[PDB]
Amino acid sequence: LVYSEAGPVALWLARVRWLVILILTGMVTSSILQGFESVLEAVTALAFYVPVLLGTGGNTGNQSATLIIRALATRDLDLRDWRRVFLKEMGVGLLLGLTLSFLLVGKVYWDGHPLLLPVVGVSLVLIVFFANLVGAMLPFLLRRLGVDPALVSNPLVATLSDVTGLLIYLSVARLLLE
Amino acid sequence: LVYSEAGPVALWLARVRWLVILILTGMVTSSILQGFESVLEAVTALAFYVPVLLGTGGNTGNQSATLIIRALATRDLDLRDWRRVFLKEMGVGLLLGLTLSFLLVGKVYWDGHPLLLPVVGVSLVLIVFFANLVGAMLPFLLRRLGVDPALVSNPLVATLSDVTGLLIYLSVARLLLE
Ligand SMILES: CCCCCCCC/C=C/CCCCCCCC(=O)OC[C@H](O)CO
Ligand SMILES: CCCCCCCC/C=C\CCCCCCCC(=O)OC[C@H](O)CO
Ligand SMILES: [Ca+2]
Ligand SMILES: [Ca+2]
Ligand SMILES: [Ca+2]
Ligand SMILES: [Ca+2]
Repeated sequence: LVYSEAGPVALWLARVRWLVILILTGMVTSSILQGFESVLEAVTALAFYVPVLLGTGGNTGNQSATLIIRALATRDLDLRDWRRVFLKEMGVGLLLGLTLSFLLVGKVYWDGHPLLLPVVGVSLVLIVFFANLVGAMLPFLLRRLGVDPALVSNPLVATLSDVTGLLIYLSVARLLLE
Repeated sequence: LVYSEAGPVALWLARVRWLVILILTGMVTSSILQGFESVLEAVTALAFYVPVLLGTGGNTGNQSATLIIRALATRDLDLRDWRRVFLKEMGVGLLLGLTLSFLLVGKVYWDGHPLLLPVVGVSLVLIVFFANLVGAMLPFLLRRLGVDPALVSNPLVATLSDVTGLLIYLSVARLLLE
């Protein structure tokens, strides 16, 4: 509760379960990556861009969730507006996806991996598009369920976007490279 | 400003630069992975655990910062309390590191990469330990610096923990595997 009067063991016991749920969920990514071992081995450069893609997804979603949590608190939006938020946000995500995808493809050209120009460009557009929706809809789901985002919203978006982020990336990679 | 009366283009134009700043910073991770291409080549399974390790780092650090941002706002702590938070938090981080390390090491055994058991296990302890300190100190650093931690920290911790997290993991990889 009160940090100034909490000891190491006390803080450890207060924080541990939430991180443990997050890592147990987090391990699924390693299972997904093992299933794509052949493309990873065939083209080593595929591994180079996993953090940037997943990270850009998580940034997009947490920016998205932060706006929605704000609009819900100020009663600017209500829970019935999730149909409207969804339809508008898939426009914003397309725009953000193409924009950021343009930058990252330029980095792949600089690195000189022509086989990965379509793989990365397609993936980030889809990753940003989908991570944007996940961020926008979590505040609605949590509020409908009596949960306050502060502790929960940010790592939930990050972990969701990592799994859906890999699933998109390696699938596009398996398709275009094999 | 107000989400309900902003259109897709307005929403994109208002969000784009911050995401663009984040991805240009994020590209450093790909350069780092390229500098370790040989260790990536030596053991394909190394790539399998990059999202989990970096993801667990970001979770730990953002949990830590949220606690500190709370204590500073409710003024249980002020900016001068930073040495004690540091000394206390390196106890909490060690405990959190050993705990999550035990879980992730168990997953590496399940995946059947005995050769990677010490590399991953050691790396997660270091990643959790340092990311926990980073989270606790940014609210102190940001406030002393005329920045409000609340608005920026969450993607800030995520990007720091990805770079430092990659640097720890791959370095441990050459030391034990090369
Ligand atoms: C003490 C340590 C406990 C942690 C150890 C966890 C064991 C694996 C389960 C992971 C659940 C989440 C990820 C989904 C798991 C997919 C399982 C898998 O990898 O199956 C491949 C296997 O080699 C075919 O027999
Ligand atoms: C595209 C299929 C969408 C359905 C998939 C659901 C899974 C989560 C996704 C969005 C909902 C987020 C949860 C928000 C809870 C909303 C409450 C609701 O349904 O509101 C409409 C209105 O109130 C009734 O009259
Ligand atoms: Ca290879
Ligand atoms: Ca992340
Ligand atoms: Ca190889
Ligand atoms: Ca070679």
